[PDB]
Amino acid sequence: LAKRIDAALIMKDGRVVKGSNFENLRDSGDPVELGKFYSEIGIDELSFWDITASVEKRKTMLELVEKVAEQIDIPFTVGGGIHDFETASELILRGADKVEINTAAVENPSLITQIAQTFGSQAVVVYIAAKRVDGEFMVFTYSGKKNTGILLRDWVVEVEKRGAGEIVLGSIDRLGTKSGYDTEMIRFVRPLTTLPIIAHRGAGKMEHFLEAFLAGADAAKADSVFHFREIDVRELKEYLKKHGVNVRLE
Ligand SMILES: *C1=NO[C@@]2(*)=C1(*)(*)C(*)(*)(*)=[C@](*)(N(=O)=O)[C]=[C]2
Repeated sequence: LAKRIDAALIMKDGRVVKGSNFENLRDSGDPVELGKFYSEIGIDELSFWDITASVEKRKTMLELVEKVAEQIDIPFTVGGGIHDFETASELILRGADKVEINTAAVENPSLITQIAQTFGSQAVVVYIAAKRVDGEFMVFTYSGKKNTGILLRDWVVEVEKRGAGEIVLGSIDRLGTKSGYDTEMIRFVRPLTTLPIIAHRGAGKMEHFLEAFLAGADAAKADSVFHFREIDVRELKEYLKKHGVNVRLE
C-alpha cells in the first residue's frame, strides 16, 4: 500500500500548543481549522494529542472529537492519557476513527484486546516510545519519564499478539532534534511485526521521510516541522513521488 503522511497536533485546554504559522487561518491555534486545512492540502491522517491537565480533560477531548468529525473527512486518531476501555469507547463513538494508547497499554496489555474486541484492531494504535539504554532498545512510559525495563523487541511482539492495528514508533533519542527519523530503530522493528509502522520524532527536512520509508516505515508522522512551515506538505508529497515512493496525490 501507499505510504502515509500524518500530522500530529498537540492540544491543551482546547488549543493547539504553540499554534501554527499559517497566516491564512482565522485562528491558527484552533485545532479544528488547522486540522481541516491539513486535510485539504494533502495530509492523509491526523493525530490529536491532548494534555489538558486533569479536571476538564474528558469533556474537552470528547468535544474536540465531535467538532473534528463534523469538519474533516480523512481518518483521525485521538490520544493522551486514555486509561481504560470506557474512555476509549466514548471517544470512538463520538467520532474518532482510532485511539492511540501507550502507558495504559504497557501496564495492562489486555486493554489493547478489549478495545479491539468491540471496535476492531484497526481502531487501536499503540504508541511505543523507545530509547537506547546500555546498548538495548527499551520501552519508556509516562511521557519518557520511566524506563520500564521491557525490551522493544518483546513489546512489539506482544502488541501484535494482543490485537493492535498499528504501531507508532517514537524515538526518544530524536526528541526535539531535526537530524532525521531513527532509521536504525525502524529497521530493528520491521522484521518483528506485520503491523503498519508509523515513524515519529526527528524529522527536519523532506529527505528524512524518504529515509524512513526506505527503512521500512509504512507511514511518517510529524508535527512542528509542518506547523511552523519548515516542510510544506504538498512539496513533500511531490518530492516523495518524484523519487519513487507510492504516496497519494490529490
Ligand atoms: C504517547 N506516548 O506518550 C505520550 C503519548 C501521547 C501523548 N499525547 O499528548 O497524546 C502524550 C504522551
